[PDB]
This record gives sequence, structure tokens and C-alpha cells, in this order.
Amino acid sequence: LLEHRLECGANDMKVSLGKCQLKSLGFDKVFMYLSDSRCSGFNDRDNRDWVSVVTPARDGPCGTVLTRNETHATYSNTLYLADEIIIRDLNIKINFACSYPLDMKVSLKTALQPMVSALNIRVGGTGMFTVRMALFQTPSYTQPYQGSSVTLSTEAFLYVGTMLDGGDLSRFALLMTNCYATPSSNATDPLKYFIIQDRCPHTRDSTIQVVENGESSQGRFSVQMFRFAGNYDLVYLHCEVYLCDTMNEKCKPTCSG
Amino acid sequence: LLEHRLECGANDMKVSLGKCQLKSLGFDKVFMYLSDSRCSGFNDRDNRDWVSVVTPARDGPCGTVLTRNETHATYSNTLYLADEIIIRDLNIKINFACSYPLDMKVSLKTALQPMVSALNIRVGGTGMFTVRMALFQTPSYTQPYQGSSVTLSTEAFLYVGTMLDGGDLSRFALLMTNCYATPSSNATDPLKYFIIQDRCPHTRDSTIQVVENGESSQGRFSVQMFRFAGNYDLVYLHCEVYLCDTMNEKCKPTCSG
Amino acid sequence: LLEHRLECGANDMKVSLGKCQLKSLGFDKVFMYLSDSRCSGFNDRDNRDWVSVVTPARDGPCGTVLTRNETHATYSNTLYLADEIIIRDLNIKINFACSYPLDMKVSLKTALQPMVSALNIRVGGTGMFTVRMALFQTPSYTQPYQGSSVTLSTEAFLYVGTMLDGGDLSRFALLMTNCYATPSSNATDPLKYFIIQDRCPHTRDSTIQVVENGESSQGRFSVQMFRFAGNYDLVYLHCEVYLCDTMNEKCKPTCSG
Amino acid sequence: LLEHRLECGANDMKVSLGKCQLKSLGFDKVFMYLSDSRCSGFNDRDNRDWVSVVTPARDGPCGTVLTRNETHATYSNTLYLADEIIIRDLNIKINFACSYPLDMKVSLKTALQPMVSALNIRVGGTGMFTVRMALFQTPSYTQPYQGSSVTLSTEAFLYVGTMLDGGDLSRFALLMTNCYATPSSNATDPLKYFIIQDRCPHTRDSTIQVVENGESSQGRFSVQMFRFAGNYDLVYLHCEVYLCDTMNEKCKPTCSG
Ligand SMILES: *[C@@H]1O[C@H](CO)[C@@H](O[C@@H]2O[C@H](CO)[C@@H](O[C@@H]3O[C@H](CO[C@H]4O[C@H](CO[C@H]5O[C@H](CO)[C@@H](O)[C@H](O)[C@@H]5O)[C@@H](O)[C@H](O)[C@@H]4O)[C@@H](O)[C@H](O[C@H]4O[C@H](CO[C@H]5O[C@H](CO)[C@@H](O)[C@H](O)[C@@H]5O)[C@@H](O)[C@H](O)[C@@H]4O)[C@@H]3O)[C@H](O)[C@H]2NC(C)=O)[C@H](O)[C@H]1NC(C)=O
Ligand SMILES: *[C@@H]1O[C@H](CO)[C@@H](O[C@@H]2O[C@H](CO)[C@@H](O[C@@H]3O[C@H](CO[C@H]4O[C@H](CO[C@H]5O[C@H](CO)[C@@H](O)[C@H](O)[C@@H]5O)[C@@H](O)[C@H](O)[C@@H]4O)[C@@H](O)[C@H](O[C@H]4O[C@H](CO[C@H]5O[C@H](CO)[C@@H](O)[C@H](O)[C@@H]5O)[C@@H](O)[C@H](O)[C@@H]4O)[C@@H]3O)[C@H](O)[C@H]2NC(C)=O)[C@H](O)[C@H]1NC(C)=O
Ligand SMILES: *[C@@H]1O[C@H](CO)[C@@H](O[C@@H]2O[C@H](CO)[C@@H](O[C@@H]3O[C@H](CO[C@H]4O[C@H](CO[C@H]5O[C@H](CO)[C@@H](O)[C@H](O)[C@@H]5O)[C@@H](O)[C@H](O)[C@@H]4O)[C@@H](O)[C@H](O[C@H]4O[C@H](CO[C@H]5O[C@H](CO)[C@@H](O)[C@H](O)[C@@H]5O)[C@@H](O)[C@H](O)[C@@H]4O)[C@@H]3O)[C@H](O)[C@H]2NC(C)=O)[C@H](O)[C@H]1NC(C)=O
Ligand SMILES: *[C@@H]1O[C@H](CO)[C@@H](O[C@@H]2O[C@H](CO)[C@@H](O[C@@H]3O[C@H](CO[C@H]4O[C@H](CO[C@H]5O[C@H](CO)[C@@H](O)[C@H](O)[C@@H]5O)[C@@H](O)[C@H](O)[C@@H]4O)[C@@H](O)[C@H](O[C@H]4O[C@H](CO[C@H]5O[C@H](CO)[C@@H](O)[C@H](O)[C@@H]5O)[C@@H](O)[C@H](O)[C@@H]4O)[C@@H]3O)[C@H](O)[C@H]2NC(C)=O)[C@H](O)[C@H]1NC(C)=O
Ligand SMILES: *[C@@H]1O[C@H](CO)[C@@H](O[C@@H]2O[C@H](CO)[C@@H](O)[C@H](O)[C@H]2NC(C)=O)[C@H](O)[C@H]1NC(C)=O
Ligand SMILES: *[C@@H]1O[C@H](CO)[C@@H](O[C@@H]2O[C@H](CO)[C@@H](O)[C@H](O)[C@H]2NC(C)=O)[C@H](O)[C@H]1NC(C)=O
Ligand SMILES: *[C@@H]1O[C@H](CO)[C@@H](O[C@@H]2O[C@H](CO)[C@@H](O)[C@H](O)[C@H]2NC(C)=O)[C@H](O)[C@H]1NC(C)=O
Ligand SMILES: *[C@@H]1O[C@H](CO)[C@@H](O[C@@H]2O[C@H](CO)[C@@H](O)[C@H](O)[C@H]2NC(C)=O)[C@H](O)[C@H]1NC(C)=O
Repeated sequence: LLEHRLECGANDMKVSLGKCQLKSLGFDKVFMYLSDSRCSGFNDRDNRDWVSVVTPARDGPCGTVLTRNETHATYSNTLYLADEIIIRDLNIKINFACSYPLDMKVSLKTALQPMVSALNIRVGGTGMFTVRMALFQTPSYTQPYQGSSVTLSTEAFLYVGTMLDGGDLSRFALLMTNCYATPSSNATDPLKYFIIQDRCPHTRDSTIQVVENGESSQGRFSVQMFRFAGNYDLVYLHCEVYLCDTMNEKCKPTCSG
Repeated sequence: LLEHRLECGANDMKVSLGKCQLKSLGFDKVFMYLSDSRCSGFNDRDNRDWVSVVTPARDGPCGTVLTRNETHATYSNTLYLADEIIIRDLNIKINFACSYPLDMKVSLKTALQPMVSALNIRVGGTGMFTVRMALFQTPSYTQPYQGSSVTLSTEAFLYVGTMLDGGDLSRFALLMTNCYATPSSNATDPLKYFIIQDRCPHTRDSTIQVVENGESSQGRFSVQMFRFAGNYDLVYLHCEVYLCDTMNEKCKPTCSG
Repeated sequence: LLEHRLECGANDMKVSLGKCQLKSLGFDKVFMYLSDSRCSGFNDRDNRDWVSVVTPARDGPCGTVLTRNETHATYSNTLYLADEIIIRDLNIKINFACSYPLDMKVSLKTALQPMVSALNIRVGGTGMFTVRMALFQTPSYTQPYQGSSVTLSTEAFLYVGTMLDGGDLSRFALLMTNCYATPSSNATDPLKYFIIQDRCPHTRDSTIQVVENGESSQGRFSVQMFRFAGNYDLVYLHCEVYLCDTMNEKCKPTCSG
Repeated sequence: LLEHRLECGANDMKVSLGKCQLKSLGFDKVFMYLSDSRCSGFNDRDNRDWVSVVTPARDGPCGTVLTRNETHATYSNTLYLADEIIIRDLNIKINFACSYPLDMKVSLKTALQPMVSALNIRVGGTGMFTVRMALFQTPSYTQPYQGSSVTLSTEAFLYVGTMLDGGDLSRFALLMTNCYATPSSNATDPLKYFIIQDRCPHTRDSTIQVVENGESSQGRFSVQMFRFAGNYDLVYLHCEVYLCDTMNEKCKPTCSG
């Protein structure tokens, strides 16, 4: 028939009923007692007109009894409800209880910042990233060629490329900047024929075609095979590469005039 | 206080300290952390007992930072050194870094051998090497005589020689094999008096003496002058020479009996 | 397809091709190498625009090889022909060689003129040329008569002549200048009858006729026989002759008035 | 130093030296040349071992030169003397020449004997030789007596003789054979007194004496004068004479008993 506002703070229990009792149960005048009848109710106004009692959550200050469990401390008492000093039709009692946990967690809000003497040691060094080169037997760059020598007719079409195996593959593209054939295993020699001379292919010779350079970890290009004029019989391939920053630079070169 | 083993490969950085920390710093138990504290150290055994961490040379996989220059990519992180979960006397930190060049050079190891159609043209011919002869005015073979005729008494002593001027002087010695006087400018005539007849001088006549033949580019010999008996008045000198292989033959002849 | 100019001197070999290669083989630009590729060609102009190389005829200065025979020293090398640093359709090579004889003949050009003391001996003497005379039995002067005496009637016709047997027959004609009969074997005697008196016959007597005198080696004439008047019985014939220069004189006399 | 044998025939000149050159000039071996050096010497043996050359007496067959004069044809050449093919101490030359006359005399040796018709005329006659007689006035027969008559006393002594004047005085002596006195001029008369009767005087008469008869051209005798007895007065003398062959006869008579 009635609403029930129960609040429990750390120090005291409060219990109240509203102005619903102005009509409900016919309570023209309202009495409210706890088990110690010296503790009577009053009329609060902070939120609404409320009829209420207040009892400390202690053993016995208004007769309240404390039940003790492993998980909680429980306090209990009873409101007695009446419209008169004496009653004759219905003994109305509101039995109420509330509990508190005994297990809780806490923390300091101040952060502590320590300071300490310190020793600073430095060391340092260097290393390199593996790059390799390969010649292919097949159009689609697919197939390995291991042999320490390959013989070809001059009508044959080499396919070739370079690969970045080492690491940091998202940051560095493999960019060829210079690539050339020599008649010697020493890569420094006075006679060079150029396929890629300055970040661009030597497209003046129509038999050179480039597939991919600077966009990935594996560069690809192709050219018809040839023989050095003069008293020569072997062809060696040498090139120069550069690890190109994929974040702070355009790595794909423009080859034009 | 401590040694430092730093290795950098193409994929990962490794950093280690040895069992020197078994006594040094009192590290009964050893902790080792990088800037991402989820990456902790371990105990390696491939060479010695080493305490070490391993981090890929990438952006951030254990908090490692990459600094970028024009000449190098540099990676850096820090070891934290401790004997306990918590510390109180010295914050020990090892700051380390290593770098990699961005400019590198590469090569193919396979040699390429081309084949090609060929055209073969031959030509050929012949030539000769200049040899000359001279008469001298003086003992030491020194002096020229240009004149188109020389008059001498019969008490006079001619000095004469031949010279190889043409070329290939290290391979061919000038060897006289035959030399004779005629009463005529035609060198073929029926009357001959011999100075050198068959690779040797006609030493039967005591007035002939040879200096050098077959050892050099200039041969030398001498003989008292004479007149052809009969109705004759002029003397002409003619000889035959041979270019002698200094490598595959003894060129100095032996004149004996 | 091409001409070939090969010259070999005593010191160096020269080899060249002309401007035929301006169109031939499409050689827009011309490369020319020997087996040592450091020796390259050049553009000569002394006769025409020629493309050429020059190599000393030695062992190895541009890789040239020397083959040695008994008769010759032979040098050989190869031109490599190309229109580009590198080639792809035809390896064009010109193989060339030239040789030199090892056996040669030489001479001094100065003539030598000796002088010598001399001894001069003279001797000298004299001699004579045989001439003979004959009487003939027959008209055509043909027949010999040996007999130490011949008897004739006075109606008989002697035929007579003289002959030059001795020598120098082209230079000397036999010329009779005087001829006469005596009554004695002494040829000097006071009585003479003349047939030929002074380079001419005594034609006043009609019985004398001359055939040939001064034109040949055998003179001929005839006269009817006769007897000396008086106490005489024998006839002897005597004559005088002269050897006439056939080169510096007319030998045929003119007999007239 | 050397002898020189020079002979010249009608056809050829010969010139030689002997074995004196075996020691002289040291000519161990002997060379001998003329001006045409193709004509060399040889070793003759017909008389001795001689070294010699032979050249026809013509223009140029071994280079010999002919000089022509009015009196002679002269030929000249030179020997060259040597002990070797070539010489050095003395050029030895023998200059020689010989000549032939151009004027010569010749004869036929056959004698010619003519025969001829002949005419024979004879004539003939006779003559006489003058003899005379004389009377003398004086003892020595000396004096003439011309007178046509002489008177004498009878004591007188006539002297008388005869003379042969005519001729042939060497062949004929005048021989008186008969002589007598007559008393008459007719010499035939019957009375004769004889002085010489028969080749002898009538010496019985002591007054007759004969001087010379038959030995010469003049006979002589004498007798005392006398007169014929009887009638007579004149005395005449007559005699008979005979021409006596002085070659085939004794002409002096012997008068005896
Ligand atoms: C130690 O001691 C402590 C302190 O006593 C014990 O902790 C307490 O345990 C109690 C028992 O579980 C909790 O009580 C409540 O029990 C109700 C069940 O019984 C009542 O309801 C039945 C109705 O359900 C029945 O339906 C039919 C019949 O109708 C049956 O056939 C059927 O079988 C059902 O049982 C009645 O029949 C019965 O007679 C009882 O009257 C639960 O319903 C109740 O659940 C409530 O949970 C919360 C409580 O409010 C809090 O949360 C809300 C969240 O929105 C918040 O708004 C509030 O302000 C509160 O903070 C609400 O959702 C409802 O009110 C539910 O009804 C309870 O379970 C005590 O709550 C509990 N005390 C606590 C936790 O502080 C502890 O168990 C002991 N330890 C031991 C024994 O080891
Ligand atoms: C782009 O970015 C790249 C990457 O960072 C740059 O390349 C780096 O340049 C750095 C600067 O030159 C190099 O660092 C090292 O610098 C040292 C100098 O400073 C330190 O040392 C001083 C001591 O010397 C001083 O003495 C007194 C005081 O004591 C002073 O008064 C005096 O003036 C001196 O300065 C300290 O004072 C100072 O505070 C610093 O601590 C150099 O000594 C050092 O040289 C070392 O060189 C090699 C390195 O090891 C390699 O080679 C050996 C060969 O045997 C091999 O064994 C190893 O394994 C390595 O391969 C060793 O011989 C010694 O360790 C030397 O000490 C350096 O020069 C970086 O090394 C360099 N990084 C490279 C090259 O990868 C680049 O310059 C930038 N590009 C620009 C700016 O254009
Ligand atoms: C020691 O070593 C010396 C140096 O090598 C030797 O001397 C050399 O001997 C060589 C061999 O004889 C000479 O070579 C030349 O050989 C040619 C023959 O073979 C080539 O030709 C054949 C064609 O003839 C064939 O026809 C058919 C097929 O087509 C066959 O069925 C047939 O049987 C024929 O063989 C090819 O088949 C063959 O494969 C070869 O290619 C000769 O023809 C050549 O003669 C040339 O002679 C002169 C050379 O030029 C000089 O003279 C001219 C004169 O006008 C002048 O103008 C030049 O400037 C030169 O001065 C030319 O008239 C032509 O060019 C001829 O073709 C040769 O005979 C070498 O020449 C020779 N080297 C000399 C001499 O310096 C020597 O023999 C060795 N001693 C030994 C072994 O004892
Ligand atoms: C036409 O051409 C013909 C042919 O040439 C001419 O005939 C020739 O004339 C020549 C000149 O007369 C004759 O030559 C001989 O000349 C000698 C003289 O000169 C040489 O001798 C001198 C020595 O005498 C000198 O002494 C001192 C110095 O020492 C002086 O001071 C002095 O004044 C003297 O000159 C040298 O000085 C001089 O340099 C010359 O060397 C004559 O001596 C020589 O007489 C020789 O006569 C005969 C020759 O031999 C023949 O006869 C002998 C008889 O027994 C016989 O045995 C031989 O077999 C020969 O048949 C010998 O008795 C001696 O040998 C004498 O020395 C000559 O007179 C040529 O003989 C002569 N040729 C003939 C004749 O065939 C002709 O004259 C021309 N017609 C003209 C010009 O009209
Ligand atoms: C590569 O080849 C060269 C010769 O072609 C070798 O020699 C070097 O050549 C360069 C110029 O081409 C010179 O600057 C050096 O001084 C030379 N070095 C020597 C040691 O001579 C060179 O050594 C070769 N490289 C190798 C074999 O790795
Ligand atoms: C050299 O002289 C000779 C004559 O002495 C010249 O004639 C040749 O002689 C040889 C034998 O000596 C013969 O086999 C040849 O047939 C001759 N040739 C002629 C053309 O007659 C020879 O010509 C001279 N050489 C020269 C002038 O160079
Ligand atoms: C030739 O006959 C004459 C006589 O008729 C010989 O005598 C010579 O005669 C010439 C004159 O006729 C004189 O000048 C000489 O003096 C004479 N010589 C002598 C020696 O008397 C002459 O000898 C005869 N010739 C001969 C025989 O050969
Ligand atoms: C000489 O005298 C006589 C006479 O005495 C002459 O007469 C001759 O005499 C001889 C005899 O005596 C006779 O035989 C002759 O016959 C006589 N001749 C004549 C002619 O009578 C004689 O004639 C006288 N002579 C003279 C004169 O001369």
C-alpha cells in the first residue's frame, strides 16, 4: 500500500514514509515509533514532506539488534504505524533491516614519485641487410637457376631481378639506381654497358624493359642477351641498390626526358 | 664494470651480458628488461652462458625507436639491470644503439656466356728487315765513311762491318755466313775471293781477323787490303746474312778444323 | 665485302680499312680492336681517310704472336670489327698475318780503289807473213802444178797468181805492185821484162790480162808465154807484193793513162 | 830478273817464261793473264817446262791492240804476273809487242821452159894473118931498114927475122920451116941456096946461126952475106912459115943428126 524509502549511511539509518499516508490508512495524524518508544518520528523537508526516524547503526541505541554473519553486519528494527495513541483495527508494523559488508578495498590517492641517482652507459654498432640477385629461366620470373654458369644463344631473352630479404619490409623499398654489364667479375672495370644508369633505364635500346622498381621488396626487369664486342666471351651483371624510405619519400622513379 | 656483446643481424638485434654479473653488482638473480617490460631476458648457451634479449629491428615491437639519417638507419633501446623486482641503491641502465647503411652494392654471381654467329676474313703479306754495311776510317770502328769511292794504299788496313737496323732486336742476331770480294759490282760473278766462306772466316790467310758475329746486331771483322791480280783495278764487297733466332738456336758459330 | 690494306715495314705492321664501312655493315661509328683491347684504331689521312691500327712487329706488344719457321718469321693478330660497344648479330673478325725472310743478301755501295807500286818490263820483236806464188795448168786457176820444171810451147797460155796464207786476212789485202820475168833465178838481174811495173799492168802488150789485185787474199793474172831473145832458154818469175790496209786505204789500184 | 822468250808466227803470238819463277819472285804457284782475263796461261813441254800464253795476231781476240805504221803492223798486249788470286806487294807487268813488215818480196819456184820453132841460116868464109920479114942494121935486131935496096960488102953480117903481127898471139907461135935465097924475085926458081931447109938450119955451113924459132911471135937468125956464083948480082930472101899450135903441139923443133 505504501512506498518505502530506506537509506543507510556509515553512521546512521534513516527510514521514511511520505504523504501517501495523508489519505492511506486514514492517518489524519501520524505516529511512528521504533522498538524503543522514546525514539519517535518527525517531519523532514529536504526533498519532500517525509515522516521519518533516525537511528545510529550501533547495538541498542533505539533497541536495534545487530546480526553478525561472515559476509555482513546486519541491523534490524521495526516501525510501528498508528493514527492514535491507542489502536483497535489493525496492528501495522514495518520490519526493516540493512547490511554492510565486512570485506572492502581501499587506496591512496596521492601518487608517489621517487628520484634516484643514475648511471648511463652507452654502446653502439653497425650491420647490413641482405639483398640478392637472380636470373630466371621462365617468363613469369618464376623459376630458379642455380648453375654456376648458363649458356645462352643470342636470340634468348634473359629475365632478371633483385630481392630484399633482410628485414624492415614495411619501411624500405628496394630501389635499383644503377645496373650494368661488364666483361669481368670485378665490378669496377673500365668497360661497362648500362641497363639502368641513373634511376632510370637506358630505354634508347629497345630491347630493355622494366617491370617494377622501388615499389616493393623485389625489383624486376628484362633485356635481350648480348655479347661484348672484341675479344670477349663472358658477361657478368652488377648493380647498385638503395633502401628507399616508404614513409618520407616517393620511391617510384620517373624515367623520362 | 661489464663487457658488452652487441650483435646486429638483418632481422634482429641481440644484446647480452655474461656471468660476470654472477659476482658483479651482487646480482644473485638477474633481471633484464627492455622499454617494453613484456620483453624480458633469457639464458643462452650456444657459446657460453649468456643473459640476453632479442628484439626485431622494426618500429616499436619492444618499444625500440628508429632514427633516420641520410647515411644510416639507427635503432635504439635500453636494458634495465636489476637483482630484484624492486630496487633501492642504483638505477642501472645500458643504453644501446646500432645502425645500418642505406647505400649498398650487389652483384650476380652467375656468369653469362653469349654465343654468336661469326664471319672470318683472312688477309696476308710479306716484308723485309733493313741491314746495312759499312767501311770504317778508324781502329775502333767508329767513324763513318760516306764517299762514293775511297782510295787506299795496299799497306792500309780496312775495317768493316754490318748492321741490323730494322727491328725485333731481341729475337734476331745478325749472323754473317758468307762474304767475299769481286772485281765487279754485280755480286754474282765468276771470280770471288772469300773472307768468310761457310759460317767461318778463311783464316788460312793470316791477314783476316773477326771480332764479332752472331752475338749482336752489329757484326765486325777486318782484313788487310789487296788488289785482284790481272787487269783489274776495283774492289767491291758483297756478303750474305741470316737473322738468327736468339731463343731457339746457338747463334755464335764455331770456326775450327 | 671489304678491301684490305696490309703494309709491313721493318719496325711495325699497319692494317686498315677505308670508308667502304661508311655504308658497309652499317657501321655509322667504327670500332676496331686488336687482341689487346688497349690498342684501338684511329683515322689516318695521308692518302685517304683510312681506319687503322699500328702494332710493332715484336713478341706481345699488342698481343701479337710470332711463329718461327726455317724460312720466315711470321707475325699474326686479329682485328675485331663493330659498330657499338656491344654486339648482337655477327661477330666480325679479320685474321691477318705477315712474314719476313730470314735469309738476305747485302752489299757495300762504296767502291774501293787500291794503289800499288809497279814494275814495268818491256820486250819486243819481229816476224813475217807467208805469201806464195803459183802457176796453173787450167783456165779456172784450179789446178796445182808441183813439178820442179814445166815445158811449154810458145802457143801456150800460162795462168798465174799469188796467195796470202799467213793471217790477219780481214785487215790486209794482197796487192801486187811489181812483177817481172828474168832470164835467171837471181831476182835482181839487169834484164827484166815487166808484166806489172808500177801498181798497174803493162797493158801495151795485148797478151797480158789481169783478173784481181788488191781486193782479196789471192791475186790473179795471165799472159801468153814467151822466150827471152838471145842465148837464153829459161824463164823465171819474180814479183813484189804489199799488204794493203783494208780499213785506211783503197787497195784496188787504177791502171790508166 | 827474268828471261823472256818471245816468238811471233804468221798466225799467232806466243810469250813465255821458264822455271826461273820457281824460285824467282817466290811464285810457288804461277798465274799469268793477258788484258782479257779469260785468256790464261798454261804449261808447255816441247822444249822445256815453259809457262806461256797464246794469242792470235788479230784485232782484239784477247784484247791485243794493233798499231799501224807505214813500215810495219805492230801488235801489243801485257802479261800480268802473280802468285795468288790477289796481290799486295808488287804489281808485276810485262809489256810486250812485236811487228811485221808490210813490204815483202816473193817468187815462183817452178822454172818455165819454153819451146819454139826455129830457123837456121848458115854462112861462112876465109881470111889470113899478117906476117912480115925484116933485115936489120944492128946486132941486137933493133933497127929498121926501110930502103928499097941495101948494098953490103961480103964481109958484112946480115941479121934477119920474121914477125907475126896478125892476132891470136897466145895460140900460135911463128915457126919457120923453110928459108932460102934465090937469084930472083920470083920465089919459085930453079936455083936456091938454103938457110933453113926442113924445120932445121943448114948448119953444115958454119956461118949460119939461129936465135929463136917457134917459141914466140918473132923468129930470129943470122948468116954472113954471100953472092951467087955465076953471072948474078942480086940476092933475094924468101921463106915459108907455119902457125904452130901452142896448146896441142911442141913448137920448138929439134935440129940434130
Ligand atoms: C550472511 O548473511 C547475509 C546477510 O543476511 C546474507 O546475504 C543475504 O542473503 C539473502 C538470501 O539470499 C538475500 O536476500 C534476498 O533473497 C530473496 C529470495 O527470498 C525472498 O524472496 C522470495 C521470492 O522469490 C521466490 O518466488 C517463489 C515464491 O514467490 C518461490 O517459489 C521461489 O523459490 C523464490 O524463492 C520469497 O518467496 C522468500 O520468502 C523471500 O521473501 C531474493 O529475491 C533477493 O534478491 C534480491 O536482490 C536484489 C537486492 O537489492 C540490491 O540490489 C538492487 C539491484 O538493482 C539494488 O537496487 C538494491 O538497492 C540493493 O542494492 C534486488 O535485485 C531484489 O530486491 C532481489 O529480490 C535476495 O537474494 C540478501 O539480499 C543478502 N544480503 C546482502 C547480499 O546484502 C548471506 O547470504 C549470508 N551468508 C551465507 C549464508 O553464507
Ligand atoms: C648520420 O647519422 C649517422 C648515424 O648516427 C652518423 O654516423 C655516426 O657518426 C657518429 C659521430 O661521428 C659516430 O660516433 C662516434 O663518435 C665518437 C666521438 O664522440 C664520442 O667520443 C668522445 C671521445 O673522444 C673525445 O675525447 C676528448 C674527451 O674524452 C675530447 O676532448 C675530444 O674532442 C674527442 O671528441 C666523447 O667525448 C664524446 O662525448 C662521444 O662519446 C668517435 O670516437 C667514434 O669513433 C669510433 O669509430 C669506430 C666505431 O666502431 C666501428 O669500427 C671498429 C673498427 O675496429 C669496429 O671494431 C666496430 O665493430 C665498428 O664497426 C671504433 O674504432 C671506435 O669505437 C671509435 O671510438 C665514432 O666516430 C658513429 O660511429 C657514426 N655511425 C656510423 C658510422 O655508423 C652520421 O655521421 C650522420 N651523418 C651526418 C651527420 O652527416
Ligand atoms: C715456313 O713457313 C712459311 C711461312 O708460313 C711458309 O711459306 C708460306 O707457305 C704457304 C703455303 O704454301 C703460302 O701460302 C699460300 O698458299 C695458298 C694455297 O692455300 C690457300 O689457297 C687455297 C686455294 O687454292 C686451292 O683451290 C682449290 C679449292 O679452292 C683446291 O682444290 C686446290 O687444291 C688449291 O689448294 C685454299 O683452298 C686453301 O685453303 C688456302 O686458303 C696459295 O694459293 C698461295 O699462293 C699465293 O702466292 C702469292 C702471295 O702473294 C705474294 O706475291 C704476290 C705476287 O703478285 C704479291 O702481289 C703479294 O704482295 C705477295 O708478295 C699471290 O700470287 C697469291 O696470293 C697466291 O694465292 C700461297 O702459296 C705462303 O704464301 C708462304 N709464305 C711466304 C712465301 O712468305 C713456308 O712454306 C714454310 N716452309 C716449309 C713448310 O718448309
Ligand atoms: C814505224 O813504226 C815502226 C814500228 O814501231 C818503227 O820501227 C821501230 O823503230 C824503233 C825506234 O827506232 C825501234 O826501236 C828500238 O829503239 C832503240 C832505241 O831506244 C830504246 O833504247 C834506248 C837505249 O839507247 C839509249 O842509250 C842512252 C840511255 O841509256 C841514251 O842517252 C841514248 O841516246 C840511246 O838512245 C833507251 O834509252 C830508250 O828509252 C829506248 O828504250 C834501239 O836501241 C833499238 O835497236 C835494237 O835493234 C835490234 C832489234 O832486234 C832485232 O835485231 C836483232 C839483231 O841481232 C835480232 O836478234 C832480234 O831478234 C830483232 O830481229 C837489236 O840489235 C837490239 O835490240 C837493239 O837494241 C831499236 O832501234 C824498233 O826496233 C823498230 N821496229 C822494227 C824495225 O821492227 C819505225 O821506225 C816507224 N817508222 C817511222 C817512224 O818512219
Ligand atoms: C679490380 O681490378 C683492378 C684493375 O682493373 C684492380 O686494381 C685496382 O685498379 C684501380 C683502378 O682500376 C686502382 O685505383 C687501384 O689502385 C688498383 N688496386 C691494386 C691493388 O692494384 C683491383 O684490385 C681489382 N679488385 C679486386 C681484385 O677486388
Ligand atoms: C750479272 O752478270 C751476268 C753476266 O756475268 C749477267 O748475265 C747473267 O749471267 C748468268 C750467269 O752468269 C746467266 O745465268 C744469266 O742468264 C745472265 N742473264 C742475262 C740477262 O744475260 C747478269 O744479268 C748480271 N746481273 C745484273 C746486271 O743485275
Ligand atoms: C845476184 O847476181 C849478182 C850478179 O849479177 C851477184 O853479185 C852482186 O851484184 C850486184 C850488182 O848486180 C853488186 O852490187 C854486188 O856487190 C854483187 N855481190 C857480190 C857478192 O858480188 C849477187 O851476189 C847475186 N845474188 C845472189 C847469188 O844471191
Ligand atoms: C916465076 O918464074 C917462072 C919461070 O921461071 C914463070 O913461069 C912458070 O914456070 C913454071 C916452072 O918454073 C911452069 O910450071 C909454069 O907453067 C910457068 N908459067 C907460065 C905462065 O909460063 C912464072 O910465071 C913466074 N911467076 C910469076 C911471074 O909470078
